[PDB]
Amino acid sequence: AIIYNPNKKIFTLHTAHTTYQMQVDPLGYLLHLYYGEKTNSSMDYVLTYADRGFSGNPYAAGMDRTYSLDALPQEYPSLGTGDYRNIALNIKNEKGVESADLLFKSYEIRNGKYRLQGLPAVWADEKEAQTLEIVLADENAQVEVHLLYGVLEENDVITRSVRIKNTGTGQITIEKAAAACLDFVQGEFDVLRFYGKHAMERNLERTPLGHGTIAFGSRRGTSSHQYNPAVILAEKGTTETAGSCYGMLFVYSGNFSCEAEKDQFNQTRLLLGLNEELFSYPLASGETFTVPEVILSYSAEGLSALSQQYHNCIRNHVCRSKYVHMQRPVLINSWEAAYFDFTGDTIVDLAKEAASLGIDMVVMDDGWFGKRNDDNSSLGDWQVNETKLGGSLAELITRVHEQGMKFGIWIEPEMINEDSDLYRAHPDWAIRIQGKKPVRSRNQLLLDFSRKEVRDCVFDQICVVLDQGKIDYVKWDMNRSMADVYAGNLSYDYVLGVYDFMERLCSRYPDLLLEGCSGGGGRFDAGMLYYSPQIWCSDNTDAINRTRIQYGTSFFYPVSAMGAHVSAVPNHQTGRVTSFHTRGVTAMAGTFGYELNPALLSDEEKQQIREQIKTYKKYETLINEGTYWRLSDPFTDEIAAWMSVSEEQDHALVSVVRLMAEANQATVYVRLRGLKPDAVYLEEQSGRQYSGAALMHAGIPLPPFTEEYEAYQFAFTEL
Amino acid sequence: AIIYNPNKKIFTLHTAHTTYQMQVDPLGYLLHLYYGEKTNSSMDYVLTYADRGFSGNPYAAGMDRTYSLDALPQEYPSLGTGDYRNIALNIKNEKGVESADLLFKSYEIRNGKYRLQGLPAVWADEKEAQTLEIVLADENAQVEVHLLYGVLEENDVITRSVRIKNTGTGQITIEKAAAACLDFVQGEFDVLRFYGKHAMERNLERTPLGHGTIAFGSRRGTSSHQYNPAVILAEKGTTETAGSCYGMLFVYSGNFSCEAEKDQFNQTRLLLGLNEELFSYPLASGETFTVPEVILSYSAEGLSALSQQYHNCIRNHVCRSKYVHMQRPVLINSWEAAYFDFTGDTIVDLAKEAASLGIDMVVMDDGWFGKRNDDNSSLGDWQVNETKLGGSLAELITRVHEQGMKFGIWIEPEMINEDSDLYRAHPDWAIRIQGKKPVRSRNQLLLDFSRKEVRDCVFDQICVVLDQGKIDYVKWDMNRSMADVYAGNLSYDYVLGVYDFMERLCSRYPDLLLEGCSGGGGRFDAGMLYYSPQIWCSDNTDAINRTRIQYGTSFFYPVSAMGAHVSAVPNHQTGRVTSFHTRGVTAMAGTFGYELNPALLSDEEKQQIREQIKTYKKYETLINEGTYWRLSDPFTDEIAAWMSVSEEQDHALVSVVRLMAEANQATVYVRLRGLKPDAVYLEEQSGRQYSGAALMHAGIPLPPFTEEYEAYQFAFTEL
Ligand SMILES: [Mg+2]
Ligand SMILES: [Mg+2]
Ligand SMILES: [Mg+2]
Ligand SMILES: [Mg+2]
Repeated sequence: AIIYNPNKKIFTLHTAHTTYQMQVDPLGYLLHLYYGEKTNSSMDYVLTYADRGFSGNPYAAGMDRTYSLDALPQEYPSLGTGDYRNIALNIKNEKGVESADLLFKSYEIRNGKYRLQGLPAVWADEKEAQTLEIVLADENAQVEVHLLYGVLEENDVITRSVRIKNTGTGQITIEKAAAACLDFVQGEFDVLRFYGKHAMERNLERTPLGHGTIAFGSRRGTSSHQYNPAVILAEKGTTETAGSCYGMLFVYSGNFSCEAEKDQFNQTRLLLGLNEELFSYPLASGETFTVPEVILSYSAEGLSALSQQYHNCIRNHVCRSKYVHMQRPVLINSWEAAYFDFTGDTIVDLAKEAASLGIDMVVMDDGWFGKRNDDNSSLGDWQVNETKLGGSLAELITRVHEQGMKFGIWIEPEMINEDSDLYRAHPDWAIRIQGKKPVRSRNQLLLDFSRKEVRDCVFDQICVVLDQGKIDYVKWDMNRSMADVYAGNLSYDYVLGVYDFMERLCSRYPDLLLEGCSGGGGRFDAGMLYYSPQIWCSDNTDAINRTRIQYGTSFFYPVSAMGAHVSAVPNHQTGRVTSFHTRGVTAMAGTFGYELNPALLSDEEKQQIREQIKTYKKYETLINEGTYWRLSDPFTDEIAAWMSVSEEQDHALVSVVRLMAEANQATVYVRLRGLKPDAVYLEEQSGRQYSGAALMHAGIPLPPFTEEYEAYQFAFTEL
Repeated sequence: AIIYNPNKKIFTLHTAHTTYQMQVDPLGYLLHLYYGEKTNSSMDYVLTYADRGFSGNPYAAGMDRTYSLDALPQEYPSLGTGDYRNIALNIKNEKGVESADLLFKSYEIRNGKYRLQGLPAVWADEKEAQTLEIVLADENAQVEVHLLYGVLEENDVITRSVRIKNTGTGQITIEKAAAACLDFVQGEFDVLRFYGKHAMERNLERTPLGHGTIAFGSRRGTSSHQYNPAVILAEKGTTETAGSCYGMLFVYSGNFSCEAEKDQFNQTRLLLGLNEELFSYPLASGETFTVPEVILSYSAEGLSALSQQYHNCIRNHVCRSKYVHMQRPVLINSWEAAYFDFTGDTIVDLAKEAASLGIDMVVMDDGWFGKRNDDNSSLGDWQVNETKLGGSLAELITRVHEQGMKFGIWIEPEMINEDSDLYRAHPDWAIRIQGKKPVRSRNQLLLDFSRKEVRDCVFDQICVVLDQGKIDYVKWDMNRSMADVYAGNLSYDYVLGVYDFMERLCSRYPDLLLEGCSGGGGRFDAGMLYYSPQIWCSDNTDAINRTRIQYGTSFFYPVSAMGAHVSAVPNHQTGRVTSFHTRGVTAMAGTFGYELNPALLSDEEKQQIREQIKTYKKYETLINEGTYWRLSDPFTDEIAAWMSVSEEQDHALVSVVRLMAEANQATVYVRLRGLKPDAVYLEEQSGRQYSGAALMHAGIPLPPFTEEYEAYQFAFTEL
């Protein structure tokens, strides 16, 4: 629900269980009053006013020294109000002046959910959602700012976006543009963020917010491996199952900045949006710029509920793929299995092997195009290497189909190698600075996807390939960060170009399952999930590391979105050995699939694959649609444990991987969550019956281990 | 409810919201299965068995090395089972052997609540409570142990006691006897205990339970200032408003020991009961010994609910005084007002002064008997000093009644000074060791209250005094710890004697309001609250320190039980100055009352007294009967804040004392608890209206302070 009280100039946004409230003050400033548990009260009483030294006053406040935007909580604070905190907006006007001082002009409440020009965004129908659009302006800056709030009641989600219009005659530049700001007049908080590196993404870091700023972001041209564009502000003491917490999630696959600051008056400001670095975005007279969307959510009852709200929002209101509500083929991917050393014949052998085990699809990964026999050439040359494939791609697809198998293929359309026909023809199509030798990464360069001519060339090549046969799946990879950034519009316009290509591809091939990828989870974001129902979660396929990566990824993203494959051991990234069973349990927390040559496996491991596939298919709907619960913290605990629970709470699958081993082992219990306390549940394998209360308070004792890194799955059915 | 399953030999105790379960195993041992959230399951599945090195086996386990009482969870573990953890019971038999190895014999379930011979205990009617009595025995020790469990469903309380019988022919000694043991097979816990000193009792100490034992107790002959006989075992992460926590509270005013231990297998054992030090209790053939009661409780939703369960249990099922459900006279006490320097005339002047302010009662404190003109003589000589009083006590009482005032008096019956007629006549009546000069404390000695002849002499003297007129109130003090303990039965039998005297006194004078005291809160325990509806909380009457003392005291004990008086400044114990208003707000969290000479006050402070009394009387029922909530932690926070809420949640009184002051003050909010989220509440003084949700999530901003240690009271009424 969205309500306006014209007398108090208060806007209230209600979800099923939350309330967000803002007010236009007598000077025209849009103040933030409240976000938290549902209330019908007017929360303007929380505002207080004192003469605070060096916190100065708008001219319009006259002699009232107690009114300062350096103290008051705001919806969209800006550089140019006298506020000295981190700010959401900085405009450099047509005379070089950095100032924006925004006053209320008008509003509209609309049924349904706004869409964003050229960008992914949350979507919903006119019954499920409402939109508030508030117009603010600064007549000296000659800017008009449209704040967009999307309210999805059942999901307990409030989205925010911004459109900025130049209303003057000369060009302005947008120098900083956040999508969302939360100002808290009180509270002690921790900041949860998800940091990592290539092949070890999204480790949880949780620290108290001390005085000053905790900040993180990306200027890599991508959302990044290093810091995901996501933040949780948890009230001190909040746990998985109790206490207030707030999320912001950026629906965006490019650069970003997140800032959380505890100020001089013990107030907290949380910002998320575009990075101000390499962002000086020109806006001509009368033109509008759109800031990508942030999904906000609040939980009064801990982190697990907050995550569940995000999972549901992403599955049902971000992902547009038909595969959200369909079985997804269990695939085998050629990359760890063969790297570049394959032929058409060895792809068909992989299909034969995989077919005999119950695998549904073979994915021919990197190495099939140009003269790509290593990673030093051929990106941009998306012509099938028929020498290597021993014939045409059409013939290969048919040979695979004849083994009863679907076919998928890898592409990397944003990239070019110096050693390519494309680069020899068009060296100026690479992102570079004139006169400067560019950074190389994986011995390749980015194509300038801000340029239509560049995108069109590559799009046409990819269409020729995809039109050769029935290709049910594409893995779209992206294997380096952007450098040599030549202008202040490039980072943003590059990503517009990526999304344009992706939209064109998905529209042309609406039955295609598109798996996003960027050296693993280098663009693991809701922007990509708008197009792809799954993203390769990490290049690290070590089961033990995957417990951490998948744990961290679950704070915002649904299990269904996490690409996860059983791979060979010793693991190619770590050298560690894990049992085949443990690899299977860990990879079932995601898409499932395989990425190895099954011909090298023992007959016992081949039979495990057969049984694994049967297990995953049996539980696929539960894993993908069920309510997810983290049952342990793999950074600190003896086990990595999680579970999925059906909507009716009549079925649950519990997964456990042991992380630590000593002699004379203590008994370890796994405590379940999300069941009906008074219901009786049958554990399938053992045939024992337990109340939900018992399972949640005492849990179940794990069988004693006899080897390292042992794993377990337990299924429960309500009687 | 109490249930027996004969086939599984499982006993289940259900309260409204909790379940406690135990089992007799195939060898006859009484194992503890579960205590926590309500469940109908059989929790015996939580038991596990492994061959654990050096954890040995009863002979009766035969060749099964996996069965050990050094590992298994037990209701009442003992020295002599092969268990090496802290234990609940140690018996030294008629041959000198320390061993007790207890096996199940029989049980009974009874409606109603058991009583204890010569001891205070929880009481209830046959509809409100049930009792389980389990009989265990050791035929070699020749001991029979009766475990008593009392179940009070509505209160979510389970009580435990023990009766130990010598079934052999020779004398045994009881060397350790706990009342309660909780064994946890899993969980990470913190231990909350309440430590202090004279004039600074019951500071909260909360630490994680590391491997090893956290222990505390008293061998002072008293429950003590230093460590209260109370413990909370909180699951890691438990807060005031969420998470599992367990209480044990000893209904006993003598020696005790509490031990919490995290063992070699990451299990936790919590014990509370009698101290094993100075405890070697002889039991002749056929005789029974009773261990004092422990009140257990569990909360799944944080510490505040746990405390509320205790408050209700104590008010409605421990305290027997009629004053639990009646207005209590607002009193003025002569001690800080005059110390020993008073006459009958100055007591009547105090009555006159107090009457003009709306005070109901004058309490003549220490100094009225023998030649007690200081604390160096006369304890034991309970004859009125008619020289000092300028006449008889009967005449003094009448003179006070003529001023419209009730009368109260102080006694200290357990004590004797060497300089007394009683000591000159009966020096052997003091507790002492033959041939040894005794410890002196406050230049006095304990009388041996284990001796009937001693008690009878003093009881008769006190009766003569109380029979002189209408004395509505007695403050029974006790101003030193027990030393020179001459035998192993003395600590226990002394306290039996105290309770016998107290029972006789209360039975003879059933309309008397008896306030317990022991240099303040030196016996602030549920044993005393059985007889007294209030206990002088501390000799420290400094308002700022009282915020901490009262906070700590509230973890187990109701506000109504806390004696609290407005006293003069600079404070007599600290030298600190506080405003009269702040003293008033702090002392209203308790009995209220005054302890100063009002003749020395300004007319403005006299008028404050008039208004304070009107305020306390207006809110007396709410403060005493309402649900109590700690709203801040005075050890860490900017404020000491608390509130009381009516049962219907239609009325609340919020109290705040500021603790910290700096320039350019930040706005401090007090967040309320325990209201109805959707209800609308009117704040009385301001006339502003708020939803419960608003008040609990955002709270209310405190008015800015202009002086140090400022206090506030806010009243809310549901519209
Ligand atoms: Mg910039
Ligand atoms: Mg920055
Ligand atoms: Mg002993
Ligand atoms: Mg001890």
